[PDB]
Amino acid sequence: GSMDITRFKEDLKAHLEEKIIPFWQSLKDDEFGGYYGYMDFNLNIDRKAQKGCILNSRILWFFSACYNVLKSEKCKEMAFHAFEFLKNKFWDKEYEGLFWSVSHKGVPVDVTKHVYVQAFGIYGLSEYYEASGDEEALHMAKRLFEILETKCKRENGYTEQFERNWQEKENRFLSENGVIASKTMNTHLHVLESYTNLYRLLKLDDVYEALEWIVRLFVDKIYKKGTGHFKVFCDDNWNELIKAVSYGFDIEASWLLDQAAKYLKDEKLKEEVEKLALEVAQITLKEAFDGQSLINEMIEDRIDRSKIWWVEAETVVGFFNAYQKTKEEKYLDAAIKTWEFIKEHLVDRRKNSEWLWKVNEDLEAVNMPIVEQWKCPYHNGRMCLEIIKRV
Ligand SMILES: O=C[C@@H](O)[C@@H](O)[C@H](O)[C@H](O)CO
Ligand SMILES: OC[C@H]1O[C@@H](O)[C@@H](O)[C@@H](O)[C@@H]1O
Repeated sequence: GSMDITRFKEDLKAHLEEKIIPFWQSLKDDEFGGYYGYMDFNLNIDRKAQKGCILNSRILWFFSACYNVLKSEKCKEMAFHAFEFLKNKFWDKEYEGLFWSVSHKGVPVDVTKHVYVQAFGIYGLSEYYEASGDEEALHMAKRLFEILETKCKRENGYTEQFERNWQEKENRFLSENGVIASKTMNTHLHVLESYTNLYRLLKLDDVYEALEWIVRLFVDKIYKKGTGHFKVFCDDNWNELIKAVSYGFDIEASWLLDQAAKYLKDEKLKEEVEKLALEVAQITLKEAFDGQSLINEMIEDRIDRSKIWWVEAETVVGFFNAYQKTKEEKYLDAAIKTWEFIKEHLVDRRKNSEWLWKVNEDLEAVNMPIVEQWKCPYHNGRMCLEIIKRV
């Protein structure tokens, strides 16, 4: 820590409190429950938009973590509102687990069960349990864990997509050329993340074993040894469908794996994981940090130098984490300058807005929604919360 790091945290706390929190408070749907599901680039909310379960759970996580860190009573009420919509509309009373999507009124639109959705449910419900003490939220998280472990897990990871009644299906995520990816970095990273939070709160043996198991899967199958990159979209045997590098996923997995490593009881694996996380952060700085911000991805030989909101948020956390473990100032410098880029190019200058989805290579804003099933307060809100907690 120093004077720059302290002012850094203060700046992120003010941004979260004066920009992020009140923006997402304005998305609260008091007519039907939950949160409005879409806001276009011109800041027009579509109150009738379908509501994604992942978005609701990320909002639940965000407001819960805000209460847990800042003790804001309004944030706890905002989390309650999202918990109520999860409980009443996304949770399947008959077969259990969480639907994929519902209408703005809460009518089930896509009742299939995806591990990606269940994991985010565990993440938000456990966070909300810490904030509220609600035993029903704790029950749902535990049941989601047992379902994942007893119905969805396989020898080499999770089957990712299921019918409503948990009969397995082929996956819904597709490679760039339309081949089904039976194994995705996406799903398994958020299983890891949700299990870390669950174990941190519960400290249960069964949960520890599943956490260690998923950490090992990342070390043994998903990580591309010696490259600093993880596989993104795979067949059922963790063979890449395409040579693809997501620098955003790399740097996020870097600090998430580092985080889980703190709980590991096998000291060899723990040293392994901490070395992996730093190898990834080192490669990421060298290959994807342009001196200003992080580029997006490389698909085969095509580089996308767009600046995506969640990539830069995770870059700030990942590089700050790398700085904390090494004390090498190149990482701290990179994290702060990425924050300075976000402030100048991704924080919307129009009133009553939040963060732009992306700017292109030429730093031009691109027409993309401000709120969508995949654009949430989770990444950028967690960026602020992490720095607040770490400094
Ligand atoms: O398609 C993109 C998303 O499903 C995620 O892959 C992405 O990393 C962020 O989570 C955006 O929400
Ligand atoms: O690769 C296809 C296979 O991938 C698995 O993970 C499951 O989704 C199976 O239902 C499917 O047959």
